Amino acid sequence: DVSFRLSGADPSSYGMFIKDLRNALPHTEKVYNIPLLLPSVSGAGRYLLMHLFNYDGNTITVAVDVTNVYIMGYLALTTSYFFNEPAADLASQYVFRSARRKITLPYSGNYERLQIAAGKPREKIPIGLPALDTAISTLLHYDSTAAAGALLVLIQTTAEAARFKYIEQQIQERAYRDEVPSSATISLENSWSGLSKQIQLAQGNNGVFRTPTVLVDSGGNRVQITNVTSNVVTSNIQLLLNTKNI
Ligand SMILES: *[C@@H]1O[C@H](CO)[C@@H](O[C@@H]2O[C@H](CO)[C@@H](O)[C@H](O)[C@H]2NC(C)=O)[C@H](O)[C@H]1NC(C)=O
Ligand SMILES: O[C@@H]1[C@H](O)[C@H](O)CO[C@H]1O
Repeated sequence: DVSFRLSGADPSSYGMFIKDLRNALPHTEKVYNIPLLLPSVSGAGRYLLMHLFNYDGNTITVAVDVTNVYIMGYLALTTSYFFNEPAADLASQYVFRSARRKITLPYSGNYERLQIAAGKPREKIPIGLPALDTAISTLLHYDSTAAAGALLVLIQTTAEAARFKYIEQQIQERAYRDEVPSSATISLENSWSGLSKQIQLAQGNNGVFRTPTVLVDSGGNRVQITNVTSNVVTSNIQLLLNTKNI
């Protein structure tokens, strides 16, 4: 399992958490020195448990599928909650089975359905360590509309930061003051599967993407990533989605 406490959190302890989260994900190979997540894991071992504690010390446990870093559901006190999607229903066969009751959220876990549920795109929802403390708190008691925005904060501040060093840094910059994600952050999130695929296709193709990936950079400008020598590949991405899952 991995854990993160908001009480006394700072950029250093958040970075220790994101490092523990990356290191908990199994891999057998690296591709261009980036860990390649597994095609598949059977049974309970598919799910990592992330114990998150709000500033008051209240806790939820979040289940994350280790092949794709997708959050499947969470336990808060004696109730489990899962997204309304078959991968999550599958996860509910393995994790939090000792919950006294199980609620299926009224949406799946993808960004488009979550933003519809929340009533706002994630361009407009501040993220940071304080937003994550709020998100944990929100999830402690069921409210499906509030939970969709809490989950948009939770996914970005845990999974997306694990995938991209730039997003980990953005959150560290927001340790004591939330701010909406930069356009670059949103771009990276939206590009993780595409980048993961092109980095794998570049093995076999002399380091060159079969298809260029368009990203927004730190200055707000749209740029084309065409091969492994790009800073996004050498310095930023930390985990690749296996092409078997794309
Ligand atoms: C591989 O990617 C690099 C970019 O990371 C390409 O070089 C850049 O692209 C043009 C010049 O052709 C300029 O806009 C950039 O400033 C270049 N940057 C650097 C650091 O060289 C390069 O052309 C690509 N190579 C292949 C074979 O696609
Ligand atoms: O399917 C994707 C994954 O859950 C991502 O990590 C967050 O949002 C969804 O669109």
